[PDB]
Amino acid sequence: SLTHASVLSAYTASYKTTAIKSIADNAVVLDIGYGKGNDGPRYAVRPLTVTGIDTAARMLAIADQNKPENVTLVKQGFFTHITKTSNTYTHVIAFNSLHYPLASSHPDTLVQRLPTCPANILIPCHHLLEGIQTPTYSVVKDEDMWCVKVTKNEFIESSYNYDVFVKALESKYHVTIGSLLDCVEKPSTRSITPTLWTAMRNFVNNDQEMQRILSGYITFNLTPL
Ligand SMILES: Nc1ncnc2c1ncn2[C@@H]1O[C@H](CSCC[C@H](N)C(=O)O)[C@@H](O)[C@H]1O
Repeated sequence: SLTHASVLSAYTASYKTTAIKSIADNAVVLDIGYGKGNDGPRYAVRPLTVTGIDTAARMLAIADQNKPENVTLVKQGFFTHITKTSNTYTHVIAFNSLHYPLASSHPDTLVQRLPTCPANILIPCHHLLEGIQTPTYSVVKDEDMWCVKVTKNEFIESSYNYDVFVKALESKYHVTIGSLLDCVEKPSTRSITPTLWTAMRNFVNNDQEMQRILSGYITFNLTPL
């Protein structure tokens, strides 16, 4: 229950819990890469109007099976969505998704095309995760591709220019940068009891490899200039 992957999953849920609670009441939210809808229950209990987008139709089909009434699912990738939509967004959420379009675009193009509104971004910084090798979490660079193994699952990802992305964000927003290591809030996830969360935070405080994993998942709290 205290594997590196389980603790990473809980800390990710902690950040998502705090970020979604922090959105201004009644915001019109764009969630980039909504996927299978893990954040559905967090949006469901808030006064928010949410549009969840994704490039993969199969992922959105799963999200539809239990989607809240305040979430609308659109099968469009970020760049195509921002062009076509009539919506005016007042908050942008992007949890572990932006590194995909950043790998195929100039980071200033992605940043300039984001709606000019507050945002929360969680993104792996591959250069800070490289070489971490634990039984349930590993990141290796194979030629030009990143192989991120999380338990018995492997994500193959392309490189993106993290350094250019951070400078692009600073040109458009007041940026507050952090990482998952900064999280203290218990995830909304009912399966993570207060006793389990206490044990996970105690493990993080005592294990440098776990700290390195959480430190490589960068958080950005953005307010437009
Ligand atoms: N260009 C793009 N625009 C929108 N979504 C994209 C994208 N490239 C990849 N994605 C999607 O981004 C998702 C990342 S997985 C994370 C899903 C969800 N945000 C969560 O935190 O649980 C995947 O579903 C993937 O299909």
